[PDB]
Amino acid sequence: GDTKEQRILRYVQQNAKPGDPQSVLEAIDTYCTQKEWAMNVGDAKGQIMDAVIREYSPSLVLELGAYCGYSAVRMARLLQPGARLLTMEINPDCAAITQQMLNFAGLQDKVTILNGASQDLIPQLKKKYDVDTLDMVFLDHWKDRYLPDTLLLEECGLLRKGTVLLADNVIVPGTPDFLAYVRGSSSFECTHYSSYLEYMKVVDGLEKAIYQGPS
Ligand SMILES: Cc1nc(C)c(-c2cc(C(C)(C)c3ccccc3)n[nH]2)s1
Ligand SMILES: [Cl-]
Ligand code: NA
Repeated sequence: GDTKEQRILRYVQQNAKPGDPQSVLEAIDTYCTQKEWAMNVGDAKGQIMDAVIREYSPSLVLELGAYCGYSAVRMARLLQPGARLLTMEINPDCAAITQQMLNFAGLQDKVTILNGASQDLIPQLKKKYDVDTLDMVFLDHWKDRYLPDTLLLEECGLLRKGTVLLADNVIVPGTPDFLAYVRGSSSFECTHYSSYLEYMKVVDGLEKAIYQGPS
């Protein structure tokens, strides 16, 4: 049958313009509002994501949790030429949706999709994907994995001083221990950004944590 994710791709291909990442974002935002999917990203968190990318102008971005490719499109559209986005997706069929989504948008070149679990792929980045350090990390995958994958990104030495970690949904459904760690650690300087979830009528937020070097 035709899945929820395929319906989303299908709508984009009908109503967006190929090679125009912004129209892809509008179309997705428009569909999610029409079908009322509680998809965490909208213009609220989108503006903050855009701002974060603009301020720090990352050469290399790691995303955890590609899903349909909304976040990847939004971020990659602001990347400089020669900059890269690496997005990790554990679900093969989502990975394929994301691919097609990035390809429609004309961003297939900037973005590399890796299928597998974060804790398996992260330790391969330096050797297999010629990564030195990362400039930015967007966490949007399984919430119980935020804290262990942050610690794994430290252990592996993928963070340098000034590397930005940006984590969505830290309040809803919540990543309480992840927060406590980065806010408590001197290795991270932290800022909280608020986003009201108007479908659920409750406050959520993003956490931005800038790695300071090791303790
Ligand atoms: C240990 C993990 N590594 C990665 C890269 C993970 C991941 C999570 C996700 C979403 C789409 C959010 C997901 C996937 C399946 C069920 C629910 C939600 N995609 N990728 S989980
Ligand atoms: Cl998505
Ligand atoms: Na801190």
